[PDB]
Amino acid sequence: KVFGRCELAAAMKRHGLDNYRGYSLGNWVCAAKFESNFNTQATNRNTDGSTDYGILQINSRWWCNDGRTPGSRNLCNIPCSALLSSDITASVNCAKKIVSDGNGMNAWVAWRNRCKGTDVQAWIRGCRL
Ligand SMILES: [Cl-]
Ligand SMILES: [Cl-]
Ligand SMILES: [Cl-]
Ligand SMILES: [Cl-]
Ligand code: NA
Ligand SMILES: [Rh+3]
Ligand SMILES: [Rh+3]
Ligand SMILES: [Rh+3]
Ligand SMILES: [Rh+3]
Repeated sequence: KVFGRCELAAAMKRHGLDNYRGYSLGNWVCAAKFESNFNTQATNRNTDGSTDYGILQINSRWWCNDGRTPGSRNLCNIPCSALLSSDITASVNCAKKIVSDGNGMNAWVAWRNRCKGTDVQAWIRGCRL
């Protein structure tokens, strides 16, 4: 499913991400835009053979099982395919664990390079929230 910007903002809010670990909703929306362009089916292979899945590009090296990432963990206790669903529950719940890891949203390199320090509130401008 490809979300609209305000649709995703709404879904993220409903699932408790607005100011989760201190990150305002616009941070999460900005991260989603640059990680997946709001496409739940997004996948990208990493150089090390791990794969990133879903709206927030969660990595199989630590967070989900895809059966093809040697030596990896599955810390969200889910198949990586769960991260591709039109229902963002699995992605959000896993994101909450990631962001709680110690390094906040720096875990998402595109967040650090493209969202961090910017006017992230623009990402939720005009949404009925
Ligand atoms: Cl957009
Ligand atoms: Cl914001
Ligand atoms: Cl594996
Ligand atoms: Cl933080
Ligand atoms: Na894994
Ligand atoms: Rh929904
Ligand atoms: Rh808010
Ligand atoms: Rh890499
Ligand atoms: Rh399995």
